[PDB]
Amino acid sequence: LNQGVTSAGAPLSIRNNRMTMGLNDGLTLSGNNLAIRLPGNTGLNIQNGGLQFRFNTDQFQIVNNNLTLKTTVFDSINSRIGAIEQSYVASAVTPLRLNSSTKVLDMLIDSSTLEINSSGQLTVRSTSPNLRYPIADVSGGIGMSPNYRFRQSMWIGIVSYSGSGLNWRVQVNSDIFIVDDYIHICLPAFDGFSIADGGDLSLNFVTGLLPPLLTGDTEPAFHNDVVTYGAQTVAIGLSSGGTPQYMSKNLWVEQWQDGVLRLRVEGGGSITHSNSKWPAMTVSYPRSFT
Amino acid sequence: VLNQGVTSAGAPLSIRNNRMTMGLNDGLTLSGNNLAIRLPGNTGLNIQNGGLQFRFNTDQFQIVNNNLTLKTTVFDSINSRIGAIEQSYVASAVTPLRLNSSTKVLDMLIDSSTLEINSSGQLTVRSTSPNLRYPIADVSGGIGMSPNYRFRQSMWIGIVSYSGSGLNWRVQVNSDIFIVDDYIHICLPAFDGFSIADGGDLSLNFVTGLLPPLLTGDTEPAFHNDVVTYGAQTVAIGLSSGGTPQYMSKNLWVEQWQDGVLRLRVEGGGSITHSNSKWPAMTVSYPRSFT
Amino acid sequence: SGRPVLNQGVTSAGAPLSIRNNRMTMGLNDGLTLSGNNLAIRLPGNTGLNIQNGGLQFRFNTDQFQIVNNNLTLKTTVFDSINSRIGAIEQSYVASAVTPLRLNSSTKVLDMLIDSSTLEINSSGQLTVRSTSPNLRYPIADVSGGIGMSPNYRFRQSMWIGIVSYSGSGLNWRVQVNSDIFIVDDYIHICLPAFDGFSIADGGDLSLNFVTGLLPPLLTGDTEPAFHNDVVTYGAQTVAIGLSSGGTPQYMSKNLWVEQWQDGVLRLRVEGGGSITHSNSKWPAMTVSYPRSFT
Ligand SMILES: CC(=O)N[C@H]1[C@H]([C@H](O)[C@H](O)CO)O[C@@](O[C@H]2[C@@H](O)[C@@H](CO)O[C@@H](O[C@H]3[C@H](O)[C@@H](O)[C@H](O)O[C@@H]3CO)[C@@H]2O)(C(=O)O)C[C@@H]1O
Ligand SMILES: CC(=O)N[C@H]1[C@H]([C@H](O)[C@H](O)CO)O[C@@](O[C@H]2[C@@H](O)[C@@H](CO)O[C@@H](O[C@H]3[C@H](O)[C@@H](O)[C@H](O)O[C@@H]3CO)[C@@H]2O)(C(=O)O)C[C@@H]1O
Ligand SMILES: CC(=O)N[C@H]1[C@H]([C@H](O)[C@H](O)CO)O[C@@](O[C@H]2[C@@H](O)[C@@H](CO)O[C@@H](O[C@H]3[C@H](O)[C@@H](O)[C@H](O)O[C@@H]3CO)[C@@H]2O)(C(=O)O)C[C@@H]1O
Repeated sequence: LNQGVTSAGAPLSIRNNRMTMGLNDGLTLSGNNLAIRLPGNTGLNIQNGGLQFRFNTDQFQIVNNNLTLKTTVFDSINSRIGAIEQSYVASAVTPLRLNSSTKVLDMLIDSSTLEINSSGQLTVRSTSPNLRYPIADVSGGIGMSPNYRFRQSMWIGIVSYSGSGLNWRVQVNSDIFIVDDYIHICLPAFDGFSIADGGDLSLNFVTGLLPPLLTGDTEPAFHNDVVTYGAQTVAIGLSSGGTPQYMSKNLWVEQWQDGVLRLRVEGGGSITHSNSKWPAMTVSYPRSFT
Repeated sequence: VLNQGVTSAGAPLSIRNNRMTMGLNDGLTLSGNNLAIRLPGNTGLNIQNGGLQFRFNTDQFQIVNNNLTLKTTVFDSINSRIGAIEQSYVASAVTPLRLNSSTKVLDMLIDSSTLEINSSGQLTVRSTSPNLRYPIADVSGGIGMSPNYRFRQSMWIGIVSYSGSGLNWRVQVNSDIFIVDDYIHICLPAFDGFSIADGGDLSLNFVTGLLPPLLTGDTEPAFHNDVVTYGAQTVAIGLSSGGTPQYMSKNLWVEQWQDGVLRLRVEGGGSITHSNSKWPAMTVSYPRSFT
Repeated sequence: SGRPVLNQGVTSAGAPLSIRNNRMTMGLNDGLTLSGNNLAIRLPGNTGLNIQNGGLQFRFNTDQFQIVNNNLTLKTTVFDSINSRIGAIEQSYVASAVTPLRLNSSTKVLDMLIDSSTLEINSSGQLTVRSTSPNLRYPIADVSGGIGMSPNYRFRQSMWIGIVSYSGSGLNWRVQVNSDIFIVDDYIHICLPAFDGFSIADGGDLSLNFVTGLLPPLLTGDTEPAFHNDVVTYGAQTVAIGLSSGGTPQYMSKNLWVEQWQDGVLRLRVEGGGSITHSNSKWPAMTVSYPRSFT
């Protein structure tokens, strides 16, 4: 006659009419009750009536009872990356050059045509103009060489007369003026001897020109052509030791040959005479150039 | 006196034929003879440190307010890389620099009339010739003075006409013509003519007789057709009736150019009765018109 | 056994077991519950915990998380998209610039420094060379857009209305003349008209006072010779002057030249050719030229 408990299955056990329960770590006594033991704080908690897992709600969420990352935890990142992607420089076209390693951007330039200003600005390399005399640099700009516009010199030499067997020479001191493309030889008045109706007066430029003027500087632009250039009247006083009679003769530049300028002197009739008084005469003609 | 004790039990305990047993669902099991929590596999749960704990990579996660939270260090590398780019990078380009945001290509806009890219990828200014106006011209590569302006020679073969006080006559002559800088020089030779008046005109007809490429217009003075007294000078003219000429000192000047005809005034110095005149060679010069 | 009270079966129990009126029960905290007749772990809601595979398991997205050494670990693939997008930018991007290229690191704006005098940005936004007027010096000048010769240098005309004064061995007098003036290249030409004067000597001076009488744009200084105030024998020529005392003129072939310009007065020398007794002089028209001073 017994209706009590005389044996028990694990985790229950009986000793001397007293029953106890064996518990592994994880299960514990809480007051009079059996409880799940959760040491420390590892995201597990007894709450809302049972065992739950706890997670930051800004970083995590539960989807089909699975722990899942909140898609927003990445938004800040993708936002910053999308900001750069939408508009940035990845490649550069010449003259632009991009070193993909040091990520430095520079530009290729021709050093003969372009340069870098002290203030880092791109400037066109200034160049001096290529000029040919009489065009020249005048106080910094493209101008006309002063030497072309006016050059003064001097000739101290021999004038020779020759006509119909009559011959004689005189020495003159003469200013020379070169102005643009003309030379002017300013012969002074002088005395000579008999002259023919027609004859030539020769200026020997082979010697007597003041340095640095040279014989070749007196060559006409028509070189050694025979011309009738600069024709004019000259009044020459003819006498035989008394009052001279003035004859109106015709004079022109006739020919330059090897540094000797020949002038023709003819016309106006003549008289018997032994001496001639010549006026100052300026003789001009276009000058040779290179 | 018998104390017979427990005779019934409530779930999860039950008694049958004097034996008590405890029923268990999955999750609860026996570890020997002790009650235990069942954790199949490896899902982050473990019995450790006295009980049930959740396990996590300590470099990626931390526990804050007993809440599983992402450790910030996890993003440190991402934040450093993006920050390194953000601090300095090109997002926009100002002209002439151009940025195509859809291809990430940076190029530059250049005017192809003044600039270009050479064979070595360098930016170079186009070579350009100076813009020059005659008589300034290119002389052997440089900016110089046109040789043609400095000296040009031609020739006129034509008629000089005298006119004075009902006297008229003509003489065919040839004459070299020299144009030098802004002057023209017409080099007439000596010639014989007929009776002249005390005062009168000598006219050169340039409408014909000029040697190509010279044209009539090239003989126009810089003062055009105004009446002037230019290049006044003395000319001795021999007058006679067949005998020995008597030379009159007359006064000659350029008076007017009209329709290709250059008129020279010739007057002064007196006159005598005569039928013939011996004219000296005369050079006529004046500043010449230009464009 | 003299024991006054005999215990049979189970008469007491340790917590969590308890006995009331011969019934044994189990006390349970939240987290433990009854599923039918069985003890069960209670998992309220859905928080990643589940009874499955025979026990208590934790559930996680298998694309985002993984288990290493029974630890919850972030699956490395979840940052792959981010690491590639960033890396793509890294391999090639402009971080810095070298002058004249200029990058504002704070606005992400790239531009280029240029000289405003030698370079410009045209209408179509291109970089173009600034068209610049060449540095010229008169008489070289701009002529309809090209480097040319100033028309003013090539030919300029005016007039002098003034006094010509004769002086010579006591004989002196003056006459008013209107004279065209032409300046051509580096020369000045004074075109004196014919005029009448009084007694002249064998040698004498004819002076032109340019201090007054010049018509603008000409000024006195414009008549200075290129040889300044040197005494010269320039442009020497023959001039026939008619001498008389009321009757028939006798024409003397005299010799005239430009001799000296001083303080705006151009002095011409007139000598030679003999002379006679006379009270009147009939001068011809005479053009006087010389090279002109410049700057
Ligand atoms: C996630 C968590 O909170 N874990 C706790 C656990 C769980 O709450 C428990 O395992 C669920 O069954 O408990 C831990 O022990 C604490 C717990 O027993 C409570 C119960 O009241 O007492 C805490 O300290 C008490 C202490 O008993 C008193 O003497 C003291 O005067 O007051 C304290 C509280 O103010 C226990 O420490 C555990 O280790 O299992 C603590 C975990 O953090
Ligand atoms: C995270 C982890 O380590 N999971 C283990 C678990 C847990 O450690 C365990 O549930 C905590 O209580 O153990 C696992 O292996 C056990 C499992 O096969 C059970 C099934 O009943 O048997 C266990 O051996 C027991 C056995 O059941 C008893 O008869 C014996 O008297 O005691 C043994 C020791 O407790 C295994 O250890 C599991 O699957 O639950 C393996 C997981 O990896
Ligand atoms: C993570 C999870 O699944 N949580 C469940 C839990 C766990 O399954 C359980 O605690 C583990 O032991 O169960 C919850 O209760 C549900 C559970 O008891 C089932 C058992 O079959 O019944 C559900 O009630 C339903 C029932 O299924 C229907 O037959 C009935 O007609 O309607 C009821 C609902 O009105 C329980 O909801 C729990 O809260 O512990 C539910 C969790 O979501």
